[PDB]
Amino acid sequence: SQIRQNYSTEVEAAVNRLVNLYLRASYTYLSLGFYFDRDDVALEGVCHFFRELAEEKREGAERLLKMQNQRGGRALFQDLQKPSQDEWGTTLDAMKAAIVLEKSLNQALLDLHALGSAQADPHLCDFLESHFLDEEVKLIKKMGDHLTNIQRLVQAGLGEYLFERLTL
Amino acid sequence: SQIRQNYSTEVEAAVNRLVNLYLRASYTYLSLGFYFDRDDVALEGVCHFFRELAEEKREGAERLLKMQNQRGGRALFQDLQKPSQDEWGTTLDAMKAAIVLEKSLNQALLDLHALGSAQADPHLCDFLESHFLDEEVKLIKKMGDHLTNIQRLVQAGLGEYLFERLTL
Amino acid sequence: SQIRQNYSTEVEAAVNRLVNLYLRASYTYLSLGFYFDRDDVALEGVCHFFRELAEEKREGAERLLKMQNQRGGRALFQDLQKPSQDEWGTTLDAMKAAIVLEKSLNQALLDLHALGSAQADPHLCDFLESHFLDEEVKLIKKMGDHLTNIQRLVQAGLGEYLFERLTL
Amino acid sequence: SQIRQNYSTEVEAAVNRLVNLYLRASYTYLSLGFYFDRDDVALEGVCHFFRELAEEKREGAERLLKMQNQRGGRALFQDLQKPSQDEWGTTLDAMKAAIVLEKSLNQALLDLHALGSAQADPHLCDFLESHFLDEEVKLIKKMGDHLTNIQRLVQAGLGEYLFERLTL
Amino acid sequence: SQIRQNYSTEVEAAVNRLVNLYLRASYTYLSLGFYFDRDDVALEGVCHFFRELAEEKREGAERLLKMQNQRGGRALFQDLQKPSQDEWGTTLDAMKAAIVLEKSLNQALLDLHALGSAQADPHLCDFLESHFLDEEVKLIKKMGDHLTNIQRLVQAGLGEYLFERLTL
Ligand SMILES: Cc1cccc(C)c1O
Ligand SMILES: Cc1cccc(C)c1O
Ligand SMILES: Cc1cccc(C)c1O
Repeated sequence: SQIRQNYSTEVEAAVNRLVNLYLRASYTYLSLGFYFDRDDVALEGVCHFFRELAEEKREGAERLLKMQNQRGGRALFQDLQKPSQDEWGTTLDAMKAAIVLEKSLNQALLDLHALGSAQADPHLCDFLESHFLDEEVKLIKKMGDHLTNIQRLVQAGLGEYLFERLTL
Repeated sequence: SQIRQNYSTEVEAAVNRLVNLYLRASYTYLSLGFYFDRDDVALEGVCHFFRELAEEKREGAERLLKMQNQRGGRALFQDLQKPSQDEWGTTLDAMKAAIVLEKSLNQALLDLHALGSAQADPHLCDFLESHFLDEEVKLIKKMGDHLTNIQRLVQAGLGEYLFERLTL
Repeated sequence: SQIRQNYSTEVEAAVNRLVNLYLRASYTYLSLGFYFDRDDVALEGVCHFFRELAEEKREGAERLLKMQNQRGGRALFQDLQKPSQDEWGTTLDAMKAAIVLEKSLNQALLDLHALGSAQADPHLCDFLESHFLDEEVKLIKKMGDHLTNIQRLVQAGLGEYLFERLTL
Repeated sequence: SQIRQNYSTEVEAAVNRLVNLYLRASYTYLSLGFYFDRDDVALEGVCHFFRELAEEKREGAERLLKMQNQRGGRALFQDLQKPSQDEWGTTLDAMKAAIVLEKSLNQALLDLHALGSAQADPHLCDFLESHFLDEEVKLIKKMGDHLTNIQRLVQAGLGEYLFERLTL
Repeated sequence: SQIRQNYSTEVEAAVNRLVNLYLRASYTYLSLGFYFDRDDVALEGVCHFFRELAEEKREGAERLLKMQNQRGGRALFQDLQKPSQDEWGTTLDAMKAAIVLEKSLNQALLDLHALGSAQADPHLCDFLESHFLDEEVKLIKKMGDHLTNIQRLVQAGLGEYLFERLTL
């Protein structure tokens, strides 16, 4: 690329993999959202929480793709694997699975940052710090707070209703 | 009728029967509403939910009557049978009875649509699709969601109070 | 499902397949969009045209998923296959590939409509007519108009620039 | 300096050199701008593009000088070498020379960042990341996009006119 | 002091001690607040309640310091002892500890008032009456009300959630 400067092939590849991970996370949250919209589950606040996350994760992938082009890297897409479950159980099960998912994304961001540092690519490092690392820490804190409240509430049915009504 | 065109006697009769079914559904919801306004039941959100449905069902009947005249059919009214119960039990019992009622109305709409298709009466078919079929599907989904939440809540007294306060 | 009425397993399955097709179309347009954002392609109007389509196709998938739940069907997700190309050539090549893609989606909608009619499922039929069939016809007309203008313009470089500047 | 803390003489010197490079880049863009304002060149959008860059590069130098003082370093100025050309040829030639210039500035920023990291000077590192590195990547992407469009357009005279009229 | 009038050394010393007690109370509430912000505690209304009290107690200390200077006394600061606990248990435990703390501050205010009366220092007496005594009585009443509601609620987990959601 005429513009490409200080952008390693290793980082270019890792950014494409991270795009895949973000899109897959978006897909998982799409599945979570619509599961809570089932007439036999029917927790609308929970559905909204996960649909909003689907949107955030898609947006993250697009920001990565924009950056890939800004640096003169080449976007390469792979299949998006279907989410790991078809039914997501209780709000508690779902929030546990969400925190597992976010910790995996966070670890991928930290791995990519370490790669960037090793490659002396400060634009990449700052990009991740400025748009992704703090967002992940904030989101994981919120999920952890939600998990704690869900657990203190679970008369499990009543607790699930009240969390959806009064927190979400 | 000077205006009557492509409007079969079979559809004309079925529309009059459907008017009766809608008015009877309105009457049933009127009874449901005032039952929840009893001082010994006293669930105002539930009363409001059913009174609003009484109004929607009356409006549906009037839309059918307007259409009957637009097509040159002749409105014929029959007795409105009193609702099937004098007392409606718990919110859960009432929501189950509501969903039974709406599924019967939906089935009548689907039967009338099939009749219309068989009679090659596309204005009738579109009329039902445009004003009734989606409204019924949306309403049945909402009732199903409500039933699920009511069931998860039932300390049955506390659950009935909380559903009325926080959902309705 | 407590709410499920007149909703065949065949339609339920076909709706899940159509969701997959819409999401895959969204993914393809995401790839098309970012290809035109490459510094060595650099046709921003073209990038915007396809990114807007990625959004429309995602929205279509979500509308289908909402409907699946409204009817008491169960959303089931499959892998999203990566787009058919990694690089999309000229605007002309890309618009040809877009029209191929939209005609395939349109044909799937028409197949699902025929299935719905065969199953006497008028809510499904109306749903597709009301939210998808006319949108596809309008979009295919616009793409065809664009293809014609692109072809009349191709001094191919100058023509590609002018179409992007003055049409898109 | 009473305030100086963790600020190496090596970084202090490199910041003064970078100030010189930014001012020289401003001067080069001043020359580019006025060349495109010649009555026998007369591409006003091109003139405006480079005059705006002259301003951005001056501003960058002033931000560096402000930082030098904030850290207790001492600004030292050297001669500003005249730009490398007196006449800049076509818009294409000029945009190529601009991208060469920006890549040299970017490399100097990356060298200074590496120096900062080696000297464990995180304020310097963040300063460059926050005000300079992303601005350079964005600008180089825009120039690369412009170069691609210019190249696709070059009936070279007509292409140069159209790029100036419709892009700049 | 040129301005000092009717201001005993005993009151001057007692005001400095009360400043210390108010700052220590602020510190204790800072600790309480951040404990309820832990991801494994996660009661945000409780966190906010105590952080607001940290602010009120700091403000009280500053008002005392302002008064010390207005009277020509000399502010003298001592170490601020760390709060008595590192973890504060349940909301109930925390509210009990808060009421213990406020009763100790109230008693110190009453002791200082008695000292003022004994020293015939009416400005001091009025100062405490006008800015501190009624505020303490109001705050202790509110805490007592909160304690009663917390106790009536403790399904202890559900009760703690509901108090935080609906009272705080
Ligand atoms: C709301 C309502 C209920 C029963 C019968 C009639 C005519 C009506 O308007
Ligand atoms: C989940 C998903 C996959 C591909 C493209 C988009 C826009 C999307 O939301
Ligand atoms: C809010 C607070 C707590 C402890 C110590 C100080 C000085 C303070 O302002």
